[PDB]
Amino acid sequence: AADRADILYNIRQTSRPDVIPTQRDRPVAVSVSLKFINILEVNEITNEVDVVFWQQTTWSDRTLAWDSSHSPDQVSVPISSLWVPDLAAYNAISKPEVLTPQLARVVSDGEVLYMPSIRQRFSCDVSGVDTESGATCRIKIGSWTHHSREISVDPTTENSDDSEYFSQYSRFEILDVTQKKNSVTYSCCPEAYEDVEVSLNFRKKGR
Amino acid sequence: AADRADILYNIRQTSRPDVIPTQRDRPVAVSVSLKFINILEVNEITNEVDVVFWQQTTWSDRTLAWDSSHSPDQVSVPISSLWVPDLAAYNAISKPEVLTPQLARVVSDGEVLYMPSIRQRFSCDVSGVDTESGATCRIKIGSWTHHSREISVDPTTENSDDSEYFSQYSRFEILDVTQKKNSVTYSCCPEAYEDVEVSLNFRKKGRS
Amino acid sequence: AADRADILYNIRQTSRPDVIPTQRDRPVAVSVSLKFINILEVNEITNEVDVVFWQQTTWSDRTLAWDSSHSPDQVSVPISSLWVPDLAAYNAISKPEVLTPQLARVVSDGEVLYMPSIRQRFSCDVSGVDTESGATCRIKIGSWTHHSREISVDPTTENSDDSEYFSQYSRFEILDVTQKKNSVTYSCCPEAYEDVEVSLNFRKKGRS
Amino acid sequence: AADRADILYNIRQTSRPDVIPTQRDRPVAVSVSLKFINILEVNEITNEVDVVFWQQTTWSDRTLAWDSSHSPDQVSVPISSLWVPDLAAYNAISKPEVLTPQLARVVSDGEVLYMPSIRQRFSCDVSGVDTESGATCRIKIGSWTHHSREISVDPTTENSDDSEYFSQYSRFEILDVTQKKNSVTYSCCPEAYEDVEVSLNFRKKGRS
Amino acid sequence: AADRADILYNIRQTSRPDVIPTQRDRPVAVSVSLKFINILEVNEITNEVDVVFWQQTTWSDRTLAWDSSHSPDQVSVPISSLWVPDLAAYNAISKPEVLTPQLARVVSDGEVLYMPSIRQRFSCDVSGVDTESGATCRIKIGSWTHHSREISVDPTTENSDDSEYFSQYSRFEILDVTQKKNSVTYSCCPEAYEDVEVSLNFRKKGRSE
Ligand SMILES: O=[N+]([O-])/N=C1\NCCN1Cc1ccc(Cl)nc1
Ligand SMILES: O=[N+]([O-])/N=C1\NCCN1Cc1ccc(Cl)nc1
Ligand SMILES: O=[N+]([O-])/N=C1\NCCN1Cc1ccc(Cl)nc1
Ligand SMILES: O=[N+]([O-])/N=C1\NCCN1Cc1ccc(Cl)nc1
Ligand SMILES: O=[N+]([O-])/N=C1\NCCN1Cc1ccc(Cl)nc1
Repeated sequence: AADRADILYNIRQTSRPDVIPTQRDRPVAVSVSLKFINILEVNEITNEVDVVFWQQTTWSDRTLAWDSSHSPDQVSVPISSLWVPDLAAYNAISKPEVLTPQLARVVSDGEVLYMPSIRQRFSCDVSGVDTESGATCRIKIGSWTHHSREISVDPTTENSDDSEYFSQYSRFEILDVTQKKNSVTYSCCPEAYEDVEVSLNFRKKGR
Repeated sequence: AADRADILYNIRQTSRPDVIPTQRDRPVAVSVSLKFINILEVNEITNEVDVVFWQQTTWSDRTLAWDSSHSPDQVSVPISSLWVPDLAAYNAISKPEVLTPQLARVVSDGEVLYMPSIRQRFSCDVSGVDTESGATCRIKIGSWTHHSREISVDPTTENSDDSEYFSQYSRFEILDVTQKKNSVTYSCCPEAYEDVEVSLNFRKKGRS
Repeated sequence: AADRADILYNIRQTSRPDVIPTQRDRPVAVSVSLKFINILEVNEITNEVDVVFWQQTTWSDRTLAWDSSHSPDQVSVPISSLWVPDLAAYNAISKPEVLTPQLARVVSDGEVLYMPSIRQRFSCDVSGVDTESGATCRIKIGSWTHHSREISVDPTTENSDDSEYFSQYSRFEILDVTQKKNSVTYSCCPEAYEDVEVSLNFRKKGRS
Repeated sequence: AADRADILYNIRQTSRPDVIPTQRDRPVAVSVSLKFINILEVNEITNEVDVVFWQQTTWSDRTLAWDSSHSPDQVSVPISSLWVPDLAAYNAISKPEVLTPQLARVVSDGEVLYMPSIRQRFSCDVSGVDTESGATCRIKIGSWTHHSREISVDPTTENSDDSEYFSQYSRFEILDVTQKKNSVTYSCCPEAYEDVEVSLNFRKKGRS
Repeated sequence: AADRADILYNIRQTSRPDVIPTQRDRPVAVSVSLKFINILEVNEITNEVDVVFWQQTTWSDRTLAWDSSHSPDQVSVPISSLWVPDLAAYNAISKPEVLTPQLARVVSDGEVLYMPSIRQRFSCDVSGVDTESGATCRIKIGSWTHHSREISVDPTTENSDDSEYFSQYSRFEILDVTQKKNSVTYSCCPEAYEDVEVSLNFRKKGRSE
């Protein structure tokens, strides 16, 4: 028998927040998916947008696993007691603002899920935002210090209303949201850094 | 039998701020209620409001209980010493700005109460704010990671004037406030998250 | 003869920043007095105002007293090492911006003083600020979690220059200040919470 | 011999950040000098200024001294590991914004230097900023909780250009800066607090 | 056996984040380079600019070195677990805002690399921003408390592209960027402080004639 006080106590005795949980030599698989909740500010001249989205993140950590046959197989743990992917938005022009409790969910099998709601300003193409076709703002999010051999980032291609949780009170509306995978190399070093290109096709409303 | 100093020592020895106090296997019953204090900024064009309010939060944590027959049955404790529910306004567009000292009240029977004054910005229906019927802006508050099996949220029952604490110097006024309970499920997972929907009907003040 | 180091060390070893220094079962008599130093942002439309003031607070904790016949009878101690009254401005719409070092003064007889300079925004009656009688903004401050039986606030009694330290460069001027005591209760609970109501009667200085 | 690691380690073990290094009974001698870097915002209507300046502070703490014959005679230390004068700008309307690494310099003789670049807003005379005479904003800096007997402040006795490190891109320019020594006293208590009055005579650079 | 955990563990036991890694007794060589990403607000009247850039910093700390013949030769460590140059922009009017996770890259040969994306506001010459030649904003970055005998800062002047990483959606375009090493002394004290003068020449896009 075991409770939540133990599941956490154990996570503390095993988790290494500062050490990436690289199973064997295989890189840590990190899935990234953004759920656009709102579009607060847009500047058709400076090409900047202020958005609110849930940055759904999922990865795995073996050392945190535990037998949940007689205890819960999931618990909410502060991200501070857990290693977290140093994901970053390459084209963000403001520090990320986390609007929610910074708590992740850990499953008895090492599965970890973190989904904070974030408000952030980005630098992207805002042209055509006031037309029927709308504009497309691409946001590149991927690890900042871990390359392909250490961390890998893949989106979540599937069926889902790109504006399922989008505020109906926004002055904008979402037309389409596609998230593809890609890599980023630099004119210095050979190693590339996997990322996810989230393409946001939105437009201003007009009755 | 003891003093406030002792009471505090035991709490810090038994309390587990990072572990939900799920008595048995049932969810923790958290009550939420919002006492609107002020309505500062409104924008019918962007549908954003800036509101000040007290977030009456109450729940139970039996592990904190102590003998109060001959000792104080109530003490003030830093929330950082107690487990606190991970509530979040769903339509909030700014993190909550706590205006008051982050102190909770704990009773001998383990009942906990925390009522901080908060100033937050929400995204909601502001249309009609300058009309006689006013606008109805709805705010949804509930746990962020704990579903219905772990935390249950319900509004506090207490029929009183909605603008009983509402500043008479605000540019707007409260026509009515109704706090209902609801559940939000996400297309992926069968877990439902309980929340409270506080609908604030307010308008701009006029004259004649 | 004890030095300032031995004095602090003794304070640190006996003071409990999270435990109210209650003697017996009598409330801790806290003194609150505001010294308005400046008045900046003002809006008669939104009924808000930016104000800078010294929140001269004082109370006692006899457990910290020491013999100063041949030693310093006062030291500057970091408020984080001491228990400080959890006071808040009920009608404030921004958290207090403490401009000065967060240091208190502990006196050999257990007396404690804390006088931080603060800039904060308030929602009060700003109407008439541009008239001869000016405007009258009232600020309510008091304990946020401790009720009358645990804490009691009483404004310092002494006729002082209401603008003794007020900035001459401010676009405004103070007509008069009245610090009256007051009590507040809620339609939920019996216990009351004492507070101080400071009435700042100020007006905009006329160039003619 | 002893490398930097040893010196820095020794300081961290003997530093008493909350106790004033008062040699004997004579107060701690603190020297302050403001080296203006820029004038960003100025409002003659509200008498406010936003400026950037290097607040050079100098004092001694013999306890930190060491033998630097065959070792480093100066090391950089975080001001958090050391005691620091609780200086305040009596007429500031915003808390100081330290823009530079909060590191100090500790010389082997126990001399401590702390020169942080700060941006802060003040409430002073701006009238004339647009004339050939220019405006004369006066800034009072001094200890906030230590009086003459515990802490003394004196401007660095020197004669250097008042615009040496002033930005050439600023819309304004400095006519002259005088750093006079002064003191303050409050109607209640006999103690006096030593300060420094920095008078900044500046004006807007005309279109020529 | 030595995985990432150990590499980090030992780094925490032999690393003093507040003690500058002065090998022998010579000064620490810090290489500073800026990679401009975007130019936001620009006020020609007040002469101020909001810029975004990656501050590529590189130096060596031997107390961190380790054998990498049969183990990882690189890891990511929080900058708080190690020593970092106290660089500062002398003409900054706002504290640096770090947008990206604050982690450094540590190689087994003691080599340390820190490249944070920073958003900072500066006071410089903005005149001519809306002209063909454009404006030239100079940003001075160097150590704040370590003089030339303790820290030497030299830019990594390598034949690269200046607007290589600059956002294409910015209202401005980079005409040229030059990073010249320099020193700053004061009419009070003998010590000289090394720095890097980064001159950014830019102008508004889409002008006429
Ligand atoms: O499954 N979901 O879509 N969940 C979800 N969307 C918004 C909030 N939320 C609950 C949740 C679930 C797990 C974690 Cl780590 N955080 C939050
Ligand atoms: O409405 N109330 O019941 N109480 C209340 N409103 C403002 C201050 N206050 C007292 C109080 C009591 C307990 C706690 Cl944890 N916080 C606040
Ligand atoms: O009015 N006073 O008596 N004192 C006073 N006003 C502003 C600063 N000051 C000195 C002081 C005295 C005591 C404490 Cl705890 N802090 C500061
Ligand atoms: O003497 N100075 O003017 N020094 C100086 N001006 C700008 C930077 N700098 C170096 C310095 C040296 C020592 C300390 Cl504690 N702080 C800063
Ligand atoms: O330009 N680069 O060489 N590298 C680079 N640009 C953006 C991210 N990145 C990789 C990186 C590598 C090492 C560190 Cl400490 N930070 C970042």
